[PDB]
Amino acid sequence: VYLDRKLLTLEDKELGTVKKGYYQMKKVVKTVAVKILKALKDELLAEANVMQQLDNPYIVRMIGICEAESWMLVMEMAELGPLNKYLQQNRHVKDKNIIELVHQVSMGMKYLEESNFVHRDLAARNVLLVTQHYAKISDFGLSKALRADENYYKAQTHGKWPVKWYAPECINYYKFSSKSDVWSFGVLMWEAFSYGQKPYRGMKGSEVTAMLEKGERMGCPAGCPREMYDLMNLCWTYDVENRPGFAAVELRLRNYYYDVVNEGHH
Ligand SMILES: C[C@H](N)CNc1cnc(C(N)=O)c(-c2cc3ccccc3[nH]2)n1
Repeated sequence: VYLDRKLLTLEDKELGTVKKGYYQMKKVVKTVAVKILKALKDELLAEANVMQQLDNPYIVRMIGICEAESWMLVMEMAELGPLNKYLQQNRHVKDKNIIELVHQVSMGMKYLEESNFVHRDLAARNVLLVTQHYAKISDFGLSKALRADENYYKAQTHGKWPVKWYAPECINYYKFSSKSDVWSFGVLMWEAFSYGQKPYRGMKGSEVTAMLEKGERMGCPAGCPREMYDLMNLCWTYDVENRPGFAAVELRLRNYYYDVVNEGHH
């Protein structure tokens, strides 16, 4: 897990801090994305501690950590960057391609759920593209390994939270589970089918909580298939017990994606 600073070459430019670099492996040279930490040390180490336990094709892999000028978390590079920014710049991306990418995110989330980790920041800015047809989930800084005896994480205080992606129980009871990640996944789907537009446009967090308590939900994005909007609405089931888990979500997306692939061949 501990990398050698001499084997890392960083580029001056800023991706997001997040910088591009190259790391000398056993033989090949690997292009990497590096989170630079310019309490804060413990936070980066806890993110690294989560990433080291994960191994899935739809999750960003951690190469390791390095303590040099600053603490650094070295990851595989997802060359095309965040999904929301990619879709904002590529409005030609087809609905079939969007379904493909959100289905890949659901496969990564089905694995995270099976692994009993809660992501707690699942949003389109935290889905990175390796290619136009390959998405990976990133940004595990708020993530938690669930206790062996519970299916949720209880936050102690309401911090600097991405409220627009949070389920009502996160806001009302501070409870985070794989089902609250499903609610966030519904918002991510809405962002993806909206080509990276921000959700709940022009609304404050308190207005969003009020809207959702009234049983109101964001409308269908232009050109979004009805089956995908119905799945977003299912993710936005108010009551946690009746909301689907990722196995049910991934299955729905998988079958729909096969239907669209079939329609494409016809
Ligand atoms: C906004 C993001 N949620 C910030 N965090 C991360 C994490 N990991 C990466 C990576 N592992 O490629 C990137 C990343 C950002 C980026 C931007 C342009 C091109 C490639 C890029 N890679 N950004």
